[PDB]
Amino acid sequence: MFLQRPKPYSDESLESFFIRVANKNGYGDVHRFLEATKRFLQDIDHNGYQTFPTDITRINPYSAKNSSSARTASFLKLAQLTFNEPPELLGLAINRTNMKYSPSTSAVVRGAEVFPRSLLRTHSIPCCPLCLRENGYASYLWHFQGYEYCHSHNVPLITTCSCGKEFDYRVSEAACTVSNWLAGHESKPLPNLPKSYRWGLVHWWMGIKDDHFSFVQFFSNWPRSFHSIIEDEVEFNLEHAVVSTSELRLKDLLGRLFFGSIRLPERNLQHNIILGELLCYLENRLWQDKGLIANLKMNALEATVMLNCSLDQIASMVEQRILKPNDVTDYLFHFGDIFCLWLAEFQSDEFNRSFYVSR
Amino acid sequence: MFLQRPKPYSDESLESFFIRVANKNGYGDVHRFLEATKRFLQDIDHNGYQTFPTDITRINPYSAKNSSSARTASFLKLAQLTFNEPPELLGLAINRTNMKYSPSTSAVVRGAEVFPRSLLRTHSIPCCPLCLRENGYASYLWHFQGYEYCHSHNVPLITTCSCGKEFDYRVSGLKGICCKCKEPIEAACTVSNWLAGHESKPLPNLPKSYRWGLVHWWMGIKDSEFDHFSFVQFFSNWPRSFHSIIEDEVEFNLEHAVVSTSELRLKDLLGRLFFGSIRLPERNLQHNIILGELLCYLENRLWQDKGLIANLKMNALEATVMLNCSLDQIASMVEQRILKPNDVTDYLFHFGDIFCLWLAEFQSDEFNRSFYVSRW
Repeated sequence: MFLQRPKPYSDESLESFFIRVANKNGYGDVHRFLEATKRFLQDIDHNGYQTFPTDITRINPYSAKNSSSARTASFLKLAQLTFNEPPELLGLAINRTNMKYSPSTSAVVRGAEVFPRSLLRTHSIPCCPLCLRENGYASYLWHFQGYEYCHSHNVPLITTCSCGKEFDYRVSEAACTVSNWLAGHESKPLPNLPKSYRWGLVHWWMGIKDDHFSFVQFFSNWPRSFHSIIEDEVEFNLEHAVVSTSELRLKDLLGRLFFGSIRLPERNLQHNIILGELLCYLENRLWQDKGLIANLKMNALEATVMLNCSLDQIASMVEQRILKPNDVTDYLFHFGDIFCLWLAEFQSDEFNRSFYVSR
Repeated sequence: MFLQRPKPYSDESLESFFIRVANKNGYGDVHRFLEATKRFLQDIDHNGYQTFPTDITRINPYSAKNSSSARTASFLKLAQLTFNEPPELLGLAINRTNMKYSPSTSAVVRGAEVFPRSLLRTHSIPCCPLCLRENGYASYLWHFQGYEYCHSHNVPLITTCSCGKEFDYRVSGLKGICCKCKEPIEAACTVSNWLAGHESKPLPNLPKSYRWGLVHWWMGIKDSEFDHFSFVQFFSNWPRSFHSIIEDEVEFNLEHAVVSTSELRLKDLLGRLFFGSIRLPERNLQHNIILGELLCYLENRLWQDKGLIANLKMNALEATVMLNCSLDQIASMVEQRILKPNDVTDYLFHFGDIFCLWLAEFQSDEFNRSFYVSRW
């Protein structure tokens, strides 16, 4: 009862929140208060105390297969009746979600922001002193945020940083722009897209390349780079057609570019201008030849990623004679007819047409 | 066919554009242009030559029962061939959507704005004739209910004549004068002047695609037309009188509950407050704060009165309605034990169990709960 004066500010990965309430009043590590919490959960009016963790790690609410729904309920009354002025506690929890990306990477929600994959480091991370402490470490690329040359791996003697071995993970120029971009600033050479799309497209550059100087060369010519990468890869795989010479089926014509940039992770056309510009170069040139873009072979399974269906509306659309039959697994229909009924009967307010060119 | 384009306007309706391009190309009436356009689509052999309408009120893509794909594809061919400079016509078109409104109302989309279906006028549309007399082009706000007064001249929309023959601009042309007789034709003013995007009065401001859902929410609760006087009065005492009506209605069906104080469904404890404010048009509760404060009441009032709110019984398909999932994904929650139970229709789950479930498994970047941490 009555944890005196919850102080803190934003930008924290919730692990030092228990450390900052540990350094008050005189207490060793966090095993006592962490037992006295789960003892208080074992106390009055509670049902899910058995799975609240024991160690330095695992306070994370995705570390168990099925105590995810028990950890947030544990975290519900862990702020209200144990703090004077109950602080911003909920929302700091790095949860899991139902979302994915196109390269089949697991999405993960912190409070509004999505990391590329729930794999990144989880162990043996660098750390810098004189804050309390950070939000952004235990990740791939978040190093300095203004003050540089701070890696701090502890080859010399014990207790360099003055905290008390709580978080303290230590064992015995283009990088400054991207570090300020992932921490959140103005970043004048970059088009100011939010952190769900910031980390959402770092893996999109990591997925197609299989590198901070190779990072910023794609962003120094940002109104030219995506238009140049789409025009030199469309001439690839044209002499390798499958039927006779043309009318190429699925997976062979832009099967990597189109199936790698859709819903990463949210379907907004205001910020994710990749989806609007790939729609531009593919459909500023609608009918070039007989069977070049529109007159191709498409399937209804890869059509519901744009149409937003669950294979239940197709039994009421093709029998109502909107999409003319020219069947679930065959490359039957065409790209030009499926996209146009999407524009005619499957629009939205933010996932719509009136956000790309012309501005 | 070579056509000269008129001056573009962002607030011009779709039907009036075919009328004002029939005026500058020498037509007596506008239906003669629709017959010549169908002949032009027949010559170029584009797929819309079977179902191109020669009638003015069915030129919209939602009027076609099965040829909306043939309608907008012909809109793409006319935008790039018969004009010297391509105009913006897809923003002028009115296209359907799969996103529904509460409880079962469909919706339609024009440009970057989603309109309701129950407010769509299936009858004759009124007119402000002095806008047709000075400017000559009509507005797109006349196609849907709620927009009663003009936001530019503060004058009411005149529906019919003094004799009985109503005028509509879709037939005779937009000079504004009838066919048969052919004669010259604060709260309501409040709800007029923050529809076209005007950000000046303390009535609440939304991206006005979401605002029509706020108009549609007012008609579903009151079960009448979109009232204007109490609409200003309800938002003048915002958000103080909102939570009182929430409190007086959860007191209502609990004082007059039929079964008991427990073993109840969430009907007759949240009957119309929960099922009538879900999808307007999306649950992004920073925008539609009618769900951001409803799900604020669902957070701060969980575990009082010996779990009176945490013993509301639910079935399986309410998770498909609320939490945006399917019935097959619920069976994955049972086999790998993330959801713990205690068939689709049978009532088996619990409320404090399901509220802490979607903060851990069913929270997207758009559908967050952190968006109102500074409101309560």
